[PDB]
Amino acid sequence: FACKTANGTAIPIGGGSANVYVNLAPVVNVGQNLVVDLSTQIFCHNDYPETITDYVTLQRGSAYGGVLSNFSGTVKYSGSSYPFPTTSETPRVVYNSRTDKPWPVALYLTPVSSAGGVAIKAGSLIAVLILRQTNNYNSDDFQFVWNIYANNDVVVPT
Ligand SMILES: CCCCCCCO[C@H]1CO[C@H](CO)[C@@H](O)[C@H](O)[C@@H]1O
Repeated sequence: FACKTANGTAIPIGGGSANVYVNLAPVVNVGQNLVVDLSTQIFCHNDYPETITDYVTLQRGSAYGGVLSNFSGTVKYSGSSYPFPTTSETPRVVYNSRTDKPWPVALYLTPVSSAGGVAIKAGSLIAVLILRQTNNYNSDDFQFVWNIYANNDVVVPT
């Protein structure tokens, strides 16, 4: 089991960490969602589906910088929604193919009422997402850590 990003940055068998740079809607009004769809940027696969089934959770998701201070968050994992920053490990998604499958994570971030002006700074860390991989074969329990950075400023109109 291993993962890679849309630009080819990979985390190999056994886990590790990688940076993911995301383009963000540049203007987001109070009452609207900023959507960060990581399923278009993080992809994973099973290296031995003949014999092994892999299990993958979002173990936790943390918010940083402007996202922590200026937004109210929800994470959708494989079709179900949870608080973000997270309060529990998600259900498992099965990975059972050698063909890449997106990691089905999307953040929905809506401005808090105090938000205004440059709410996320270009280049800043906005989230850390921990993908936890186990299987039905051995005792493997690996973390794939995704550090999410903003490619651009996000302005909340005042
Ligand atoms: C012939 C026996 C092979 C032994 C395979 C033991 C280690 O397996 C690697 C290869 O990927 C499998 C399937 O994706 C993962 O479940 C593991 O966590 C780990 O990434």
